[PDB]
Amino acid sequence: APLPPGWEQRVDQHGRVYYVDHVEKRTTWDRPEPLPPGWERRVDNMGRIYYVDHFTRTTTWQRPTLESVRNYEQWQLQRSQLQGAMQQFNQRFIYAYVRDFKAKVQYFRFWCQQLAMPQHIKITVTRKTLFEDSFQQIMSFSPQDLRRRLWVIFPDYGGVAREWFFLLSHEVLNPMYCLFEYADNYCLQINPASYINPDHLKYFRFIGRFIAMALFHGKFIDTGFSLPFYKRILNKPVGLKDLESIDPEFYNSLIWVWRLSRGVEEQTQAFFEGFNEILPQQYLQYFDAKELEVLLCGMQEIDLNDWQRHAIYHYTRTQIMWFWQFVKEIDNEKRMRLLQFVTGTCRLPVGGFADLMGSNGPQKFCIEKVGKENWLPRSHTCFNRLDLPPYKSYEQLKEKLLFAIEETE
Repeated sequence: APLPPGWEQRVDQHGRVYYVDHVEKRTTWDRPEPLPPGWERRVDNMGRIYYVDHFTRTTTWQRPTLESVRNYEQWQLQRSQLQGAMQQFNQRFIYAYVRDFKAKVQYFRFWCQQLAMPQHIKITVTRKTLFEDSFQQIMSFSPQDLRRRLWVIFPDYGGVAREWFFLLSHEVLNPMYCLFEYADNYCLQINPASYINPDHLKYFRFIGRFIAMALFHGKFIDTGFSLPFYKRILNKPVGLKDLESIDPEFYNSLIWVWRLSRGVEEQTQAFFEGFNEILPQQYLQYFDAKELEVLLCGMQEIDLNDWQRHAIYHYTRTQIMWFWQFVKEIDNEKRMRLLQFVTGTCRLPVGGFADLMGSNGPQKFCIEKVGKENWLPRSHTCFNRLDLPPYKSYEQLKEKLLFAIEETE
């Protein structure tokens, strides 16, 4: 198997084979893995080493391997699936029960309007190079300017901006940028190795701007951020329980008796510089993390028939009819809330409740009996599992469940 360009094979005075990298100026005993087809190592203007695929014309600072390429392709599939679900995306909507999301959203709309600057700015991007053009444009403008009316052009403004947010929110996860990773492909995280990208911080600032701009301009994105991510936006405690939402194996190990902030400090700081210069996170604090997710992602009608068709159970379809009564009685927003409580998110797979995914593969919606009646319902979102205590009255199950999903304590 031939050595990549720039490499040489030599033998030392002891007979041991070794390898010289004439480009990086390195020596090593370990034969470098060949690059995958279509990939070429290049040197930029400032002398930095990057890699280019001569079929996608993509580039990366991460030396492409079998794993990195596999991640990239998984992302290609993902991106295409979402993009293909665009029509459904454009149908997403926004606008004792002591939580009033509607009123919060109206207050927030008003707040944005009072900050909105007189029209407008032009953002010029192509579909083929959406990410890079967007980065150059968005970083070229002032925060003030980015609070003006957006005129996005691909060589009615609202639908093209809407589309722009859709598409970019997909592009942002492109593993080639080295910015994000998965804890599975279930839980999105900042990649601790983002450093291999010499410009990672500028890109996180760009993404911060991006997300804040979606919020400010009332546009949905189509990215599967974790609940702790939203919590972090709102300066809310990231506790042990959050670890179950992220890495259930790690949470199990811990539960045998701040690793979700350790590792990505710089990235998170850059992200918030970008975010907070557009829309300071502190003025988002009347929202809770689930509300914030709904605000960024949109609401959707849930198919109750699909939901019921694809649910599994120490109980059966014969106190569960109470649960489904509860689902049918509550409004769209509270169904979104219940969905968040159980699965961790208000976003549904394009295929539906059958295509539901968990922290170690597909895991269908699951309700199981556990606890006493004083017990609040519990959830294990990494397993889409609802811990439903044996309640004796429908009014009690509805009170308890409401109380649970509303997160009253």
